[PDB]
Amino acid sequence: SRRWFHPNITGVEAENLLLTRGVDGSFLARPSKSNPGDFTLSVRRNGAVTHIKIQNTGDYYDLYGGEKFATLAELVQYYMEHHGQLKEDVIELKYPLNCADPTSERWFHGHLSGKEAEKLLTEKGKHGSFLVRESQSHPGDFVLSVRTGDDGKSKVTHVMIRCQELKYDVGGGERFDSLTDLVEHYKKNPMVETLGTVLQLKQPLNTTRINAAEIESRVRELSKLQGFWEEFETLQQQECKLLYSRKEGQRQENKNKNRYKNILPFDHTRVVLHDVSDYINANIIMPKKSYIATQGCLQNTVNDFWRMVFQENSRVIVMTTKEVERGKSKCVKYWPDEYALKEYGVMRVRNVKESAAHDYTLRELKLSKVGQGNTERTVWQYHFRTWPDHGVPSDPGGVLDFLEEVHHKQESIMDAGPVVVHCSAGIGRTGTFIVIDILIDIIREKGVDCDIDVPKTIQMVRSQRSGMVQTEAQYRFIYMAVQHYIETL
Ligand SMILES: CNc1nccc(-c2n[nH]c3nc(N4CCC(C)(N)CC4)cnc23)c1Cl
Repeated sequence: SRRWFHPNITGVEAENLLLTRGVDGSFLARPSKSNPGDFTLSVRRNGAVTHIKIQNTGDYYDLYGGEKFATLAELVQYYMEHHGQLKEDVIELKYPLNCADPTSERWFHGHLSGKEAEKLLTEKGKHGSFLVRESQSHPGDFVLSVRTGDDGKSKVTHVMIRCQELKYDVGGGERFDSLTDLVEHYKKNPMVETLGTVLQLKQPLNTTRINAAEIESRVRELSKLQGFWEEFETLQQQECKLLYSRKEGQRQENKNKNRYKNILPFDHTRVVLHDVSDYINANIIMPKKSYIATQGCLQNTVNDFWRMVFQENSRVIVMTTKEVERGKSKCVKYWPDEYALKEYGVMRVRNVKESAAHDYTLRELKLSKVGQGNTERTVWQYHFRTWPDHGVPSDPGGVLDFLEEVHHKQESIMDAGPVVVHCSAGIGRTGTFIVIDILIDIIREKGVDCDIDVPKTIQMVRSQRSGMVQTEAQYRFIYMAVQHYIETL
């Protein structure tokens, strides 16, 4: 899984790999370095190699000649099960050509010595924490460092790993074709010492958890000329662990309720409407405040959108897109104009006051249900619009003040359900906004000197909706937004 993505190969290496070590049906994926958010799917057909462009400007993964997907792993999974949709006709993805690069692995710390490794395993480590580093004594070899224990009840065991003719081994037994093949093997049947102890490989040693106080120094680490690219691409490697089922969105009854038919909510965290149809392209996101991540409203799902807002007792909506961007509708206008009142099915919305601002426009909406009348509750709709059509803003100030205002409006309503956040697909800007809000709330309550782990938080959010935080630029922005937020204290 995920072994088919080669992060450090050129277009020349790609075709040479598929023609020397691949057969008709072999494929790989590589980051196109001409555009900053574009990838290439190279497949072997009839002895030649074709290249399909995959572009991601922050909203989704746009496979030209195909469909739009939340992750690269979900894209490849879709076509390995649905042979007959990737056409030039018919491009079959049969055999993934695995990569031997251990760069995107969580346990691999290339330029790391042995004495720094022990201090990390002893301070931040626990039982089963391991890492692999490049050897200082034998150039080309490696070292496996494990911590086993519960004063002397713990220790750190070193295991030499030497590379002989493009194959790796621990000095005996089997010789593996790559470090990850070796690590995955002893993660399954761990080594046993002479006197009993077993080198259990549980979790990789945590590198990314930092103290929120000294975040400006950590950005200096990831930004010198990359560290930011390493940390983000390693996170992307773990998306194959999140291929949860999405059957409810795939049903025939619900195909037209999705803006993009392959960007679907997870079944186990989807918002279920129980009052009748139950489907809406939305997921509940949990970090004492929760969020709802959803697509932009379709003209045929606006009534379902307000059914969700009423059911979940939401009082704050965060919209981070325009209704149309470039040329197509990213969202349908689902609110009445100022001083007007509209009916959306059994739900009734009045626009009481539009309060325009620097970076956004605040709309005070009165949501109610037809009939009894006293169901009226105020829903504050925050509409961000100083967001570029491509990339991220240069300064996080407009987003940071926007979140501070949303946070107080949510906290002043001690009865509110989740905070509805949406854009176009509901994974790109919606992911960046929710992650920043989750991280700031930690700094908000526990103050500074607290622990912050950005990729761990993104991976948790990604377990609840496919492909939260789309691009490295958004990943850069989250670090920049938290850095800017701690320096303003
Ligand atoms: C459940 N998932 C999950 N929990 C916590 C963290 C991460 C993570 N994301 N990115 C990461 N990068 C790390 N380092 C930098 C790149 C390197 C030198 N190649 C290896 C060490 C270490 N951890 C991560 C992930 Cl995935």
